[PDB]
Amino acid sequence: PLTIDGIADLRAKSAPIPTGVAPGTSSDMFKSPSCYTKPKAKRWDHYLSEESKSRQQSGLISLGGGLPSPEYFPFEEISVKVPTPPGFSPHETQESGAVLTAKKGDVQAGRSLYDLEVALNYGQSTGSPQLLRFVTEHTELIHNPPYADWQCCLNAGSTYGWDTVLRMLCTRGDYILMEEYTFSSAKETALPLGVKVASVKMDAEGLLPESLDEVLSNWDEASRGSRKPFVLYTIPTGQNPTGATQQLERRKAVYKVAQKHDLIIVEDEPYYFLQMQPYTGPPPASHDEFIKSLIPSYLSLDVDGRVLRLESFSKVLSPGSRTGWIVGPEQLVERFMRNCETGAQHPSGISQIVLFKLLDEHWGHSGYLDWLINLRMQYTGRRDAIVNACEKYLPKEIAKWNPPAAGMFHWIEIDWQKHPAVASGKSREAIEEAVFHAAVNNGVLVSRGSWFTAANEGNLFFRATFAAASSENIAEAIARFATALRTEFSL
Amino acid sequence: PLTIDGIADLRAKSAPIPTGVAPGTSSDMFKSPSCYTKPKAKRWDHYLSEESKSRQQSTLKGAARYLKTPGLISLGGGLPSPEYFPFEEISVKVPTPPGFSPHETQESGAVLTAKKGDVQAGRSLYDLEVALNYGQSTGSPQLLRFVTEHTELIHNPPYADWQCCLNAGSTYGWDTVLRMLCTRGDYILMEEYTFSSAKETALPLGVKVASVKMDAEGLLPESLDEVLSNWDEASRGSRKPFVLYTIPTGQNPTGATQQLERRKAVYKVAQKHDLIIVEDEPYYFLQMQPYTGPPASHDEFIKSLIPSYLSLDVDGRVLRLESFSKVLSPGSRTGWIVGPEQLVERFMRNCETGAQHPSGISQIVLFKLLDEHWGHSGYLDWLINLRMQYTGRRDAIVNACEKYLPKEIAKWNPPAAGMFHWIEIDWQKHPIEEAVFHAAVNNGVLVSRGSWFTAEGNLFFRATFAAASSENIAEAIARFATALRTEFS
Ligand SMILES: *Cc1c(COP(=O)(O)O)cnc(C)c1O
Ligand SMILES: *Cc1c(COP(=O)(O)O)cnc(C)c1O
Repeated sequence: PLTIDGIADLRAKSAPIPTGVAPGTSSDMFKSPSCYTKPKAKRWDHYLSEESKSRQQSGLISLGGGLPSPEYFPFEEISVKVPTPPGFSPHETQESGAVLTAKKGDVQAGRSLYDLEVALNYGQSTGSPQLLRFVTEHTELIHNPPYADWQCCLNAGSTYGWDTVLRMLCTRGDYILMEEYTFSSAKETALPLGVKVASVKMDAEGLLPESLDEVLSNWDEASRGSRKPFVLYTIPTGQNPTGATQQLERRKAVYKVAQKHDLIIVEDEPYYFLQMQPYTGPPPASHDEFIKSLIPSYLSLDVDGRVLRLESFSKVLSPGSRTGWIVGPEQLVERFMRNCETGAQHPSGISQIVLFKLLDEHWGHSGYLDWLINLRMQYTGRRDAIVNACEKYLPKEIAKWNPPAAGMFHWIEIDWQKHPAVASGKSREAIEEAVFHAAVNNGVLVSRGSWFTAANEGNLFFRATFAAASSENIAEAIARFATALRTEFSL
Repeated sequence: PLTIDGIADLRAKSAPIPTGVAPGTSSDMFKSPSCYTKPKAKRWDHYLSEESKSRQQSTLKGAARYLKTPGLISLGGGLPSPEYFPFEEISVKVPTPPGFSPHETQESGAVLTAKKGDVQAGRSLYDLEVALNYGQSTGSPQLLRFVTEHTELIHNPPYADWQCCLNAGSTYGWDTVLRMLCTRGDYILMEEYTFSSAKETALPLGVKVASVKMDAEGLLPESLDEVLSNWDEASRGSRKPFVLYTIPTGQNPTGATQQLERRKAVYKVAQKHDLIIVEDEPYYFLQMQPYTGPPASHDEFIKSLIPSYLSLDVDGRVLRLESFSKVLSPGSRTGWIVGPEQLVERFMRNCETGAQHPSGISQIVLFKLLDEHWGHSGYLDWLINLRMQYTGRRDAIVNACEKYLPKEIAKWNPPAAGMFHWIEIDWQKHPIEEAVFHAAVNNGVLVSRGSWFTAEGNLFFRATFAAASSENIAEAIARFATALRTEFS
């Protein structure tokens, strides 16, 4: 297996990076030999949409292509001030931060492997080799996929990733499998395409393998109006919005069912590196130790090559950058890339060169992992504050909650039936709108559990992130919400 | 009508720009009052696809609009605390108004700097804190105001409810209007010779393309009418096409630019057959001075620009695909669409469940250059410069052709706009096209084969004069002339 200490050698022993405009690359330029001793992935021809199968590809002097001259790109230099690994706080970066300059002629001047003229011009649909090498190495270091022909493709984000895998696998009048309570934007992306959602139940630890098996085993084309679904959308770590994180045992169990029913697993994992210690009343010995500490992903267990892993920089570095990637078997990744060519094309070149300078040249794999440890330490303090505030202010007779292990979401259950629903407007939805609107008026924003339902009126929940608000404000916000609850649940 | 000198006062008398994280806006917050006196666009309910009709407002993005009310604390949308973005300052060195050459910007360039806490320090209306966080599908209000103003000045559209929406690019724009206005089985209308990328974006959606004959000035109205009128008796198993894809200026790959008279003839035909006109205009500012063998001011420069389809859009049936690619940087992955509120809202919906918005890092760098430094003046100055650069490059390739290409078998008109030179050769004369491609590559010149661009007749070759040096432009043409002479004896 590839370790941080093996990367300098892998690069020495592998082909040079092409530093000209929009060069052909793949992950295969960057993968370690070990990868090719593993078996090949299963084929998925039968699962490709008619749209997706239809998609196709587009020393001498060239007057051939429509690439403009960098002369008429009016950016000579792009600089960013970034934290130097010791200190990662805004105060520390101001104090001791490093300035990274990307110049035109950087490649001629031997300064950089990513020229601003190249970053400012058109790119390929897989993204720059400069950034794809880091993403590929990162994928190998963290997940180490157990099949030979895995590949990364850079993205305009997981939102675009999900839209374009939905188009790749699904047709008008198909079902896909989601968790009881899922990401609203994921469902929001699926419906307009004619894709229906068959929900599968979950516990405090997330997706239940029994329910998944039960839905797929008990599937009748006639009643549902469509064929057995073969796509599973799931958030394994810090589930949106429950915050439930599957342990290794649940994931192995889920993978078995997917093997039996021949499912493609789409793991959307934005908070994968936000795994914290379990909450208590009130450190990683090495980078190998930190990586070992992370509960393994579906990609890690992906013996069959049936997994698409949606990764993003949004919850790790910046949602603004609109930069992510997909990890999957060559055949599906190749299909995704064609959709990018006639769509988003690639994430912004300025986004790519700023990320590459920080991740590749400055931080490296060490500095990046150092930053994710700090992000783990940060979100831990915030996780404690929201749970401490919840039980010190919230009415325990009306509100119930499990403290979360990973993510930035807190799931609060509300006994909606312990409020005067005997007379007048006895609609669970009515108490919901009331409880939400009563919260803004006492000055707190929360997410309505009903937005996250994949589709039944039982208990009601509220989603409360501990990422959005200043650490000091976390306590004040829950109190404000506690007050709202008491008022609304009163005379 | 809105002019550059009208802008400072439109701003003074308008609402404050929202400097918060992921704020709600629309062009309707930056459009001058004159717009609202004009009539409204026609309704497009009957042209909206099942997919697009079916789309809905993002409940999270919609809930973010709550972040506006002050002293309100958020446990809602998962937009991270700025402390978890490791970019303190982002700086960019760009040219001053007098000199735009890379060498001139090296010597006299300005360094614009975007820092976290700039909006609290009163340095700019765009905080890096905001740029680096999630944004709404329309793009940042700071960048959207500039593009909306720019759209008013240049095109100043003749209907009330026109709107702009920021973009991942014109390629992403075309992807989303095709899904918004087309279903499996339908036809769309494209020029006989057209952008290969535009045709490839449509084929896998099950959309067929109805070709329409061109001349030296582009799309022919009598051919468009003929195709659509003939649809009544000769349907191709599908309903009459209502979408026209058109590149009016420096058309790819012909280089044919429709003049105002030609755009007026086409538009009248688009009224008769109630067509929606999608005008892909990436080379609109690559318009050059006429070929032989100085735009006094901004006010003169805008006079000399051929009016776009949007400028004649009285019905509101025009969707304009704009991009910064051929004027600032293709790498920026930042464009926009202009159209009636109805289709732009549907466009915006799909963006929310798609690309979402152009990179915030792309947006703050474009806004800082365009709004804070150059201004509309500086940008027009830069566009005039661009005009003059491409003029010189157009000259170079045409001069070469007139000096090397054999008139016996080679025919060519000079381009008025864009970066493409379109060469016509008579195949019958030589002792069939594959033999002309490879032969020329044998002399070490590469050109693009016309057959690659079909949506019979004479054979053509597209030669771009955008990138290569004045030296290599001649050389390359000379290498072609000799290869053609060898193939045709
Ligand atoms: C926040 C979030 C996203 C956002 O992805 P981008 O890369 O920012 O487009 C996607 N999926 C889930 C589950 C999220 O929570
Ligand atoms: C170059 C070009 C574009 C540019 O598209 P973006 O995705 O905005 O870069 C669009 N249309 C045509 C016809 C082009 O030639």
